[PDB]
Amino acid sequence: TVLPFEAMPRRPGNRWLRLLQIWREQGYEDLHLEVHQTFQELGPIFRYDLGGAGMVCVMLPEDVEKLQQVDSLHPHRMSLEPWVAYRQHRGHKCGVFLLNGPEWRFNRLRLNPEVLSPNAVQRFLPMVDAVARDFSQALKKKVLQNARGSLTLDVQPSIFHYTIEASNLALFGERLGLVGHSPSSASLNFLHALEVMFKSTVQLMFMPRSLSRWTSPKVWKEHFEAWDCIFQYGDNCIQKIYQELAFTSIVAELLLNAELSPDAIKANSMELTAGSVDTTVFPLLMTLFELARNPNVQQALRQESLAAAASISEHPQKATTELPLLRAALKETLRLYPVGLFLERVASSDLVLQNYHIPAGTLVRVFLYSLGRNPALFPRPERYNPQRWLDIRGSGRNFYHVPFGFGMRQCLGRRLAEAEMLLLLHHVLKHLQVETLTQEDIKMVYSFILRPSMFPLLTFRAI
Ligand code: HEM
Ligand SMILES: N#Cc1ccc([C@@H]2CCCc3cncn32)cc1
Repeated sequence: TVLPFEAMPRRPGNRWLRLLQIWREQGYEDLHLEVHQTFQELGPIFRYDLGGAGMVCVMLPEDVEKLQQVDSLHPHRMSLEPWVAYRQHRGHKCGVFLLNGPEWRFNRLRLNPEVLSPNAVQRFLPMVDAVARDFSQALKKKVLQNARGSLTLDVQPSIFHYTIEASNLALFGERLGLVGHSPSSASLNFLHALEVMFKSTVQLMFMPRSLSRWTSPKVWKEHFEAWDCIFQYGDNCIQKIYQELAFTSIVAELLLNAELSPDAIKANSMELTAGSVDTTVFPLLMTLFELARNPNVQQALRQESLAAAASISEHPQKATTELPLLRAALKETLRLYPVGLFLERVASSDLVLQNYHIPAGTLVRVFLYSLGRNPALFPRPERYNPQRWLDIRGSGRNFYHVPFGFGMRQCLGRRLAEAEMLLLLHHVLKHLQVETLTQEDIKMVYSFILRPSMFPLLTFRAI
């Protein structure tokens, strides 16, 4: 009863013209919408032919489960060519984000204890809480410096600085000063290189290195120069940490472990640094936006955080356990606005998705934008209702929330990202109320990650 792979519904359109249409623009900003529309038309599975190959698109938790069942010991995710190109050119190692096969697993097993283990989280969470406190106090100060105790501003830069500040402190044990009003020029240079590296990544990742090296030599120059600044900052930090180990951070533990070479430690530390760029910031912004649009949800989160403020202050780690509604609020935000638009696996072995045979080597992509909007799973999917997550009780409900991926290749920074998001929202919601003038949905664009095209100004008010 299993249908052949070739009988799978195909998305209409010309696979070759569409690829040229992508190169015409160095982007595919409406990917989430165009895929979402196709699901509505053809069902929960279809093939998207693009150029010489394509992708099988799915959106159901049961498909995620079947994908994790055929996860080999080395789950295969396509490497990001422009990033790999820089490593080979300069002679750097590739980290877990870019690696595949045995070398990935070798690196992964020697990183999990220092990045994901409960002991690791116990270590750096008080560090993140400190940075979150600085942000909230600085913001609360600006609000009260105002005439009416109310401030309207663009919070994306400051929140983005927070995520970089907190992550860099956990990774290298150094404060960049980005939450302060006057950071050093070195810190600003580093931050600019990160932004340029991400920008140039989008410009290059949609065509082969063979071609893009002709059509855009200056983009590659910007990309490698940005990476040079990043790896230069990483070399300095790792060297400094190493010297001081002969007389507290994630890299220090990795150096003490001595399981990975200094080059491998650096490679993974740069991909962890890159991992906090244009990721954690956006769920934070979209949560604030939705809390401004749903005052009752915001007030419920404030009562929760105010009730647990004392214990959290004594033990910051309690923010990850004693704030269940805030955790649900993050699930609801990521349900509607997943950072990673899709999860990607190259089928290591044959499998069956939606009664269709999937040959080994097929590129399968789970589109979370469509997964989270399935009404049969999230009734009234357009509604921002964090309470739904305390009530879900399906047998396979652990696959309803996979914004960080699944299996052994799941986001290595998940615990760090969750800590950063929870601690910031907790400390902000304690003393401040967020409001928005516009109540309409804002547009998202797919540019490597899913982000708002133009996040609006928000108004903060003291209680
Ligand atoms: C809301 C925030 C974030 C989301 C939604 C997110 C999402 C993801 C997803 C979907 C993957 C692919 C997992 C898979 O293929 O199964 C991934 C991988 C990864 N993420 Fe994140 N990420 C976030 C933040 C971060 C942060 C802050 C860091 C580092 C400080 C980070 C580091 C990594 C790394 C190193 C990998 C590669 C893991 C591997 O391939 O073994 N991420 N992330
Ligand atoms: N598949 C996939 C996939 C898509 C985007 C991302 C993003 C972007 C690159 C670095 C990063 C760290 N954490 C999340 N990300 C990660 C994975």
